[PDB]
Amino acid sequence: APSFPFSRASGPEPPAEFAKLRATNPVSQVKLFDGSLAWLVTKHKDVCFVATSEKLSKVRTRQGFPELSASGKQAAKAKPTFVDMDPPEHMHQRSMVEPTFTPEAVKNLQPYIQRTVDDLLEQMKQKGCANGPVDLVKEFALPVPSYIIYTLLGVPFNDLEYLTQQNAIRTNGSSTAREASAANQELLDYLAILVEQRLVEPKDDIISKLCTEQVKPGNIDKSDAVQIAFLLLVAGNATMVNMIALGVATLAQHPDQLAQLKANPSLAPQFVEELCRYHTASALAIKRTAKEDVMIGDKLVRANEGIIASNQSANRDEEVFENPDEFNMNRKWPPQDPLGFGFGDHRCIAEHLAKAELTTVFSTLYQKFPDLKVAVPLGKINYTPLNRDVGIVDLPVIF
Ligand code: HEM
Repeated sequence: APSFPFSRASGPEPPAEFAKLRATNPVSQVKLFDGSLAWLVTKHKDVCFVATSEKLSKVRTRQGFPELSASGKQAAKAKPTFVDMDPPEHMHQRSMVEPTFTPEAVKNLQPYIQRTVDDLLEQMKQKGCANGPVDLVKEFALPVPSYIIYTLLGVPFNDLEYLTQQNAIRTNGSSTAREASAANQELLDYLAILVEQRLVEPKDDIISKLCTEQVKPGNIDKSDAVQIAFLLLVAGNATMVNMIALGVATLAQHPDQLAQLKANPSLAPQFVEELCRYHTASALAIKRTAKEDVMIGDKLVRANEGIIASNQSANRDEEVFENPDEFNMNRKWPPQDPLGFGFGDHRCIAEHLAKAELTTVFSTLYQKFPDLKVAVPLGKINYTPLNRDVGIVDLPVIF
């Protein structure tokens, strides 16, 4: 069995292994860092099955759970939040924070999302690029999602820049382990103060709702409120940053589609749909252990065996998505959902928010900056390391 995770074939490409597995070995065993095994599931139909089967568990205290790194094994010791829960605990906790993220809530947030994007673009414009390129990541792709989720959580405006920087340190490839861990605990300590404050004087934010609706009645404790808030911050932010950067790069890669998007910003939703399929920037989250034997395709997954269901591979499944390796914002979509946000009850809580952020970016960026260009050759883009999820570290631009 080959070692997993696999490395991407090149900066912007999926691992090469998946297409071969879909063709000849769609349910197969891989070897994890600890020498254990796990079943890797590569076809769309089977990924959806894994994501929804009640015979499979997300609880990380089950032997067989496919931890992919030493750090993941460590992390599984803590008290879980809803990301790692099964029913009925899962929705009991997730429903505490769902309201902000519903389709209707996100539609009503659109003016705020637009204003946030607009303001960050105007700052660019004012900073300019007269002395040479600026980094679209630092100036734009990072602060857009960060400012939004911090604001929704309850962070006041004057603390956004510093906290945006500190959360980036958690995941920056250049951070040492000490720097990343110190930033993690710094953010937790910060959120703990905000919970104390909002318990005394609630405001218009997610932490206040946790405090009033869950902490005060005794349904959760203050520490639980901190960890739920922290999950909402860290689960998606680095993925959002990467998706923005990858979208800009992809448009540059495919000039005629950029021309189409400038000419018609109403194409932004379908651009974003294609982006979230083609660049599956969170590919390692659909993991389970079997609670009892389960058949998947021509394989038997025995009780206490682990499963990794690749939504990245599902999103390139030729049986579902015709010409899957073509980026086509005018794609004729099938009935089956793309899986950029997962599937089933655990499907990304923030899918509607994330798509609204991305649609706002891609309907606005090239109206603001019709001459935006990546300022290095596309083949020189600095992608995330190939043994990680797809992403872009920095992206020099002019405009
Ligand atoms: C384009 C950006 C994003 C992508 C592609 C993405 C993708 C995903 C994926 C693949 C999962 C796993 C779902 C499953 O288990 O089937 C997930 C879960 C989750 N995401 Fe996102 N995410 C994004 C942005 C966000 C944002 C902005 C937030 C928070 C504000 C967020 C919060 C979460 C949470 C809390 C979960 C766990 C849900 C659960 O297990 O019940 N995500 N996301």
